[PDB]
Amino acid sequence: QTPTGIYYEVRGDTIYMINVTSGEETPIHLFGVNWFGFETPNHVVHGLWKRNWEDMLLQIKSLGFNAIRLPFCTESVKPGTQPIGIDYSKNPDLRGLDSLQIMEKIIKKAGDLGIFVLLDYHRIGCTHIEPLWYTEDFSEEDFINTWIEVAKRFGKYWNVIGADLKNAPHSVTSPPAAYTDGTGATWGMGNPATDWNLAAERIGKAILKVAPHWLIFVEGTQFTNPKTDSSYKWGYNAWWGGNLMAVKDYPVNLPRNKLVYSPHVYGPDVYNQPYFGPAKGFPDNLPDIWYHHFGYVKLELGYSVVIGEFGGKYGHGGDPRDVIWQNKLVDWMIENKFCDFFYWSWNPDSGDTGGILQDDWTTIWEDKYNNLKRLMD
Ligand SMILES: OC[C@H]1O[C@@H](O[C@H]2[C@H](O)[C@@H](O)[C@H](O[C@H]3[C@H](O)[C@@H](O)[C@H](O[C@H]4[C@H](O)[C@@H](O)[C@H](O)O[C@@H]4CO)O[C@@H]3CO)O[C@@H]2CO)[C@H](O)[C@@H](O)[C@@H]1O
Repeated sequence: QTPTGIYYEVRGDTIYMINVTSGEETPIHLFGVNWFGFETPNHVVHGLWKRNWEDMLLQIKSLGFNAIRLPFCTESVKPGTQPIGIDYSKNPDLRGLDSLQIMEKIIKKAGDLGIFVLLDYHRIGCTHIEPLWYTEDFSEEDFINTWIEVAKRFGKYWNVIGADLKNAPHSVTSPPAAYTDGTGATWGMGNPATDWNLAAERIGKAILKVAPHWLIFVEGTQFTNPKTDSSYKWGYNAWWGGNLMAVKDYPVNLPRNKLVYSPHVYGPDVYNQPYFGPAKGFPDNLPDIWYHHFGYVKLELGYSVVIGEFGGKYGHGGDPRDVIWQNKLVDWMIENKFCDFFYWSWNPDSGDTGGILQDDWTTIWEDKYNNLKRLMD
């Protein structure tokens, strides 16, 4: 049942932490941030050139977050990979430690602060997000074996809630072709080699044999099947990791009490979506978009839905409509009780979204955070 004494599960659409010994069951909310970098060529969370890593965790906790999503790539989780770009005068206790050991230090420290950690297999290599959970050089069995090894090691950390199986499944070509061409993820198409709903079952079973106490977070795709995507006017305009419209007819075949649907959703700073034009109904059009793409999965079907990524520059050097977009989304999440989330990102160095921290890696965008804060209250 569990190597830690803690078992995570979903009841209703709420995530529970169970102390299996005492029998105590606590419902948890995930007020989370993404702290990225283990999936990049640095092979470490970013900003350790400007900050101490512990100081960073303390500051995250001081802002009322109690959860971190930790993106990783294959390399960062194999021993002996060496981190690049760390100021060791600021980080003495990180000297002579590899990308895996830092990852472990960060999680144990987070746990010390009651912070939950979601492990995210973000990239297969360490440069970009592939549309599928395999490449020419890295097979699905290789991907599954990496997850098995991640799960054997990090399953011993009480505060690790589970596995975001693959960051942002998506297409690298357009429909109708994208559905049959074998280069991008699908859902409900039929082909188990591209259909993310079927691959998430395989990879998830594999993880649950070794970390039975974990949760399996399954993102949306970008396109699913033409019948599903055609069912809604904005069916062809979902985010990578964002399209959960096929959950109703093609549910992932996994234990309901272990599964979390985890959509990405973004504003005009990531992509100039047609429904972001006031002409196409922005911003009042947004509740119904979100509903159709992923909101109905919780609100109609009652599964647990955790928004794994959302964010934007909040009018700081980007599209000013992002302020309206972030306000409207928080309003909607509060009204509809989506209280579990990971903001993208803690890091200021996300080129299209910036982060909670400003470019100085020290100070927060007060207004962006203030708006986010309403969800924590
Ligand atoms: O990892 C560090 C890296 O992160 C970047 O932040 C990305 C996230 O890593 C990622 O999970 C997510 O990816 C975006 C992606 O960057 C966009 O190109 C893509 O745009 C899609 C859109 O989704 C579709 O609807 C549209 O049809 O096609 C476009 C592509 O043309 O959207 C996905 C998410 O849906 O979100 C983060 C923000 O982009 C930082 O930007 C980078 O600087 C960091 O190095």
